[PDB]
Amino acid sequence: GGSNDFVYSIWKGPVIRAGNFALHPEVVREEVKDKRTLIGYGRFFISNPDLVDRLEKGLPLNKYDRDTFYQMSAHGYIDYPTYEEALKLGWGSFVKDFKPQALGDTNLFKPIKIGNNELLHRAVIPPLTRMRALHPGNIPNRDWAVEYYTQRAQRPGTMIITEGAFISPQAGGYDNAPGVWSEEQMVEWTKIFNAIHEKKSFVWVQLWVLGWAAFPDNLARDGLRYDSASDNVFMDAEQEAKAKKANNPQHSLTKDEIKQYIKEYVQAAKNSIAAGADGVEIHSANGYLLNQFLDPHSNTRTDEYGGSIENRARFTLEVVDALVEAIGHEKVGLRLSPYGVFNSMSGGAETGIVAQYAYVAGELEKRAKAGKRLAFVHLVEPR
Ligand SMILES: Cc1cc2nc3c(=O)[nH]c(=O)nc-3n(C[C@H](O)[C@H](O)[C@H](O)COP(=O)(O)O)c2cc1C
Repeated sequence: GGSNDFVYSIWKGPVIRAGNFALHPEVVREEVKDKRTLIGYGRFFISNPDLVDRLEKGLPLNKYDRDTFYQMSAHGYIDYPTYEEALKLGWGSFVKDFKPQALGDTNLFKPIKIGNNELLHRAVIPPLTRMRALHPGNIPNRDWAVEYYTQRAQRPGTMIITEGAFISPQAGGYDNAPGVWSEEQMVEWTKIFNAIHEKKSFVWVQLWVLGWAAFPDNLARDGLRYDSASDNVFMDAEQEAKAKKANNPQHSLTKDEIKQYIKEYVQAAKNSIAAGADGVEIHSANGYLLNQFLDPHSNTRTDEYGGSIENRARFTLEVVDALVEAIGHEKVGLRLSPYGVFNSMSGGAETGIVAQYAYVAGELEKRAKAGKRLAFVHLVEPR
């Protein structure tokens, strides 16, 4: 329990903050007074393709339908209306008791350069897993994905971060999330990136590795390991049961296996940039594999990759450095969730949690002062 504000005392570059901001313009108005703060809006970008217009002008917001967040359907994906469309449908309904503020007069609508991209405003689409990829193959949805991203790219100069995308088969384990390792995948991503660019917006691929959050039975079917930092602490009882039934026990990664993941991160980043992406974001949050190394609950290792703040941060920072070298610091961002407890991370109950994340922020600032500043740090807010 606590605040992410500590990061601003350490890292001096752009910071994207996400969590419960759409219904709190009064909070946003204060936050964007800081000249390097951007705001990610998740659930309300799902439900409002023209969210940026509505934020600028202080318009009512479309309610979101959580039941279709992960359903294999166009409904709840590409059929939420723009405000003028909604008025034609007689919707004038919208979110209840919400008092909108026109935020057009604030830094939210001031231009900012992120990486190589000239953003025209600071409302960012954060990564949103929608589970509409095709199985087998983890292929971006050929029916609706281009339309979905095109709708949400509609305001010129919008930064879009894609839903988490698996860097390899071993990195995955959900059948209906997309990957970025194969040619059939990249054929569809190219179409998505083209459409976003045709709308004068920008796109960054979130690179995803599941670790203990993967489904051990899916991995077992595909001849893959069930991976984490350690082999003596498990995500939850269901996952423990699944691993036992699939005869696929959680496996503590060897140093060579870590190296192989780094190789796959580099290849996935290269694939993304080749297909037209503006950059990549490393998912080191929400209790996935990198987070499993950062967190002392999940990381009980006694080698170079656990047992101290520096050791726990080593995998995340190795991935950062490998990507910076491969594609350039201006095309790399990093996502963190210091207070998260999702997927059995520790959050603020771990007294050393701020130190762990302060260390990572400090190492990023150190690299920046030496000439290699990441495009951004993206923080999950405990809101
Ligand atoms: C349906 C859904 C899918 C999400 N998928 C991802 C994801 O793939 N990667 C990630 O880092 N965060 C993901 N998040 C977290 C969001 O990026 C973001 O932090 C959150 O939506 C912000 O809170 P808000 O919905 O109140 O704006 C997801 C959130 C939701 C609701």
